Amino acid sequence: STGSATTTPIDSLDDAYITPVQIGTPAQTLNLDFDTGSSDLWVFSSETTASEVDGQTIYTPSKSTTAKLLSGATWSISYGDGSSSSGDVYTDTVSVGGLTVTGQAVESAKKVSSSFTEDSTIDGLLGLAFSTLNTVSPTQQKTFFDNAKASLDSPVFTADLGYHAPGTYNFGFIDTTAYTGSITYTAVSTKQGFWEWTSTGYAVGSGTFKSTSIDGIADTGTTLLYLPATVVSAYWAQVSGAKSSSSVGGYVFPCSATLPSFTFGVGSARIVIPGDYIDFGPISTGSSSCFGGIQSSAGIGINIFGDVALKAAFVVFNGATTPTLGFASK
Repeated sequence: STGSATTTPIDSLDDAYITPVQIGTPAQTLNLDFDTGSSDLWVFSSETTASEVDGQTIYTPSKSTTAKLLSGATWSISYGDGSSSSGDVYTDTVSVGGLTVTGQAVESAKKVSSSFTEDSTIDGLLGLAFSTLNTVSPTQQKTFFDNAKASLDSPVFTADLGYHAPGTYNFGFIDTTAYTGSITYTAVSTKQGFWEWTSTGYAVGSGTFKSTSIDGIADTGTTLLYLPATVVSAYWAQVSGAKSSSSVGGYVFPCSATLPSFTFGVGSARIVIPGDYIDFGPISTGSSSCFGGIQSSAGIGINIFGDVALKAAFVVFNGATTPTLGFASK
């Protein structure tokens, strides 16, 4: 089997991407944030504290003839940005872009933190990291990908995120019309539960490539590109007026600037992030100070190849017995 679903930016800045997901019988369609940095499929629901729901579409398990309470199961998750959610668990039928999993753990939110409430466009998350990170207790649950794996034509999914435009998540096949040149594959460590790999280095604009190992994760659920402070300083030094602002919480730059590109290495290959991808607009409405799309990972404890990086490539998440990552230009 295969599946193919369009993923759409939630706003003009590509702050995140939502993908429609069918849950239950008859189908209830919710727009979920596909997150290769976590491993829980959770949704706003009829159980979510009413004051914490503000415009989201909810899953109502009592209206699904295929929903079953997973007795005794609870979940609770905290994300890198400090957001969180928790609740109980159902199993139900879940379909993505024509690909159907029966008995998928659907984690029903009883509580969500303010950042989730305040984002009316995201109805929940669909985790695509390794199932070892799944938070369901006392019986850990499998991701949608993990559950679908055996049935897929090939045990892979691909992320093709757009810049200021829709893109595609495919399951079970590689669309050879979706990228240019060849796909370069690189090793993955699953030891932290992430799609963790090592970039071979970087360049700033038309500058010479610096060969240096950068360990990090491929994370579709993170907006920006988070890299070591040395690398990030080297980038923003090429932007007149750019500075790191403690008060804003990162590098800012004059909105009148033309940003240079940023290249990262995948083995011997090179992915080029155009300068415009690194512009996340005024820090506050009407400001002439703009927020940068490349930020320091210092104090995160890991480097994160988030959407800013991933949207510059066609990315293969290879879930073979030894997982790997593939990157192509597009």
